[PDB]
Amino acid sequence: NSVSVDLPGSMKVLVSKSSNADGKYDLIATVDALELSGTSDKNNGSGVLEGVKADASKVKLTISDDLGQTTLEVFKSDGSTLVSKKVTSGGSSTEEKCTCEKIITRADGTRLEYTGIKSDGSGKAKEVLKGYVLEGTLTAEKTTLVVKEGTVTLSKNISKSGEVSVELNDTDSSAATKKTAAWNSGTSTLTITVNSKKTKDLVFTSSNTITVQQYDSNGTSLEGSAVEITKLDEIKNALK
Amino acid sequence: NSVSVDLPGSMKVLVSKSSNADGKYDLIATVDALELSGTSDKNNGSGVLEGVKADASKVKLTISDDLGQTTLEVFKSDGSTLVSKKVTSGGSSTEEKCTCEKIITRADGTRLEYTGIKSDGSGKAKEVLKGYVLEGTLTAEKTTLVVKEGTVTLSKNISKSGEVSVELNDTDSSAATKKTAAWNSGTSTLTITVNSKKTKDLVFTSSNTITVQQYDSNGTSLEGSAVEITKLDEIKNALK
Repeated sequence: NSVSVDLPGSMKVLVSKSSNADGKYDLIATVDALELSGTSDKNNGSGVLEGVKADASKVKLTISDDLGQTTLEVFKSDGSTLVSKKVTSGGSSTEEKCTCEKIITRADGTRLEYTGIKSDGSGKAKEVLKGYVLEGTLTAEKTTLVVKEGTVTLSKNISKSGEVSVELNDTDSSAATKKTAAWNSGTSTLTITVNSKKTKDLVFTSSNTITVQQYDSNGTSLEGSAVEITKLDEIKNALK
Repeated sequence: NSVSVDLPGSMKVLVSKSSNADGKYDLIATVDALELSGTSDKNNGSGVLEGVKADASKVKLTISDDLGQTTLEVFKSDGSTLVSKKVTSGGSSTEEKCTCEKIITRADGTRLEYTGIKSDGSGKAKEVLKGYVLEGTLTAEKTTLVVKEGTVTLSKNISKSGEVSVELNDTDSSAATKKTAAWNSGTSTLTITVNSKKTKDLVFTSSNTITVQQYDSNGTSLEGSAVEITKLDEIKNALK
C-alpha cells in the first residue's frame, strides 16, 4: 500500500501509492501517539495532515512542498487557538509557547498576582495582603494558597468565581496533637480541633484579612475577642 | 465648555456640554500623558476614546454605559495587537500581559532558549553549548550573551539573522594589564591585545564551539594549535 517518507525532526509520513478521484493523495502520520491524516496535491509527503489528542486537541502538521520544513501547530478543542508551535526547518528545530500574567489590585491595596499562566489555565499564584504574602498555585478550578507549619498545611482556595474556602490537613499521626479543621462557608470560619476539643477559629474577612480567636480549655466557648493577623508568623503560630 | 466625569481607577473623561450634527458627544481624556478622543451616543462619559503614544501605539479606552467598568487596551502601531489590558470594574482593577518563549534546538544538540519575551521583542536569553552555558539578554536587534572575568566583559551577539559577532570591554585602567579586543567577521576570530601585544585568538566555530590559541611573547605568531573550550572556566581563563 502506502509508502513512508522521512521528515526533519525524526518524523515519518505515510502517503498513498496512487491518487484518488480528484488527483489528491492520502497522507497519514503518527505524532507522539496521535494519528494525523489529510490529502495532498503531491505524492512526496508534503501537504497538510490533521488529528486530535485525548483532550480533544487539534493538531496540524504542515510539510513544506520541498520536504525541508515541518510545522506542527497545536490547537485547543476548537482549532482556532495557537497554543504551541514547533518548526523543524532542516537541522535545527524551534519550539514556541506563550504564557500570561494577571495582576488584580483590590481597592484596599491587596493583590492577586498570577504568573506563568499556561494555556490550560494553570500557573503560579501569589496573594499580597496587608503585612504578609501567601503563595501557591492556580488551576482552571481554583487558586490555592498554602501555608505550612510543622505537619499542618492550611489551604485557602479562591474559586474562579472569587469564592473563598479554607481547609487544613495535618500529617500528624497522634490524635493528641493532630489538628483537624472544619469549614463554615456562612461565617467564612475555619474551626480547628485538637484532641476532640475546639481550639481556634480563623475568620477570613471580607476585608481580605484573617482573625484568630482562641477557645477556652473546655473546647466550647470563645475566649477574649478575635485578633487580626498582621504577619505570616502569626498565621504559622495559629497553625502550631 | 466640556465637563469632567470621574471614572474607576482614578481616571477622568471630558465630555462636551452639547451634542453635534448627528447627536453624538465629544469625549476627551488624558491617560498617563496620552490624549484620547472619540464620540459617544451618550453624555455621561461612557463610550470609546482612542489615542497614540510616542512609540506610535494605539490606546483604546472603553467606558461602560453605566460608568462602572473602564477597559484600557494597548495596541501596537497597527491597533490589531492585544499587548496589554487593564480593566477597572469598580473597586478592583486587573492588569493583563503576556510573554512568550522560544527553544531552538540545533542539530548538534546546542540550544538557544528565550524566556519572558516582551511584546517589544526583548527578554532573557540562554545558550546551552557542549559543556557550558552562556547567559544574557535578547532585544529586537540581537541576542547578547555575556561572560565576565575580573574587569573584562566578553559579549557574543547573535544578530536576529543569526549572525555571530563578539566584542570585549575591559574596565581595567592600566595599559599594562588592560585587554582590548578586535573582531574579524571573515574568520569569526576575536584577537585580544594586552599591552600593545596580541595575546589570544578566540574562534567561534560553525560547530557552535569556541577555540583558544595563544600568541607567543612576541605578539605576532600563534603558538601551538587552537584548543576547543570544554567548560565555562576555560572561557573565564581566556579572559584573565
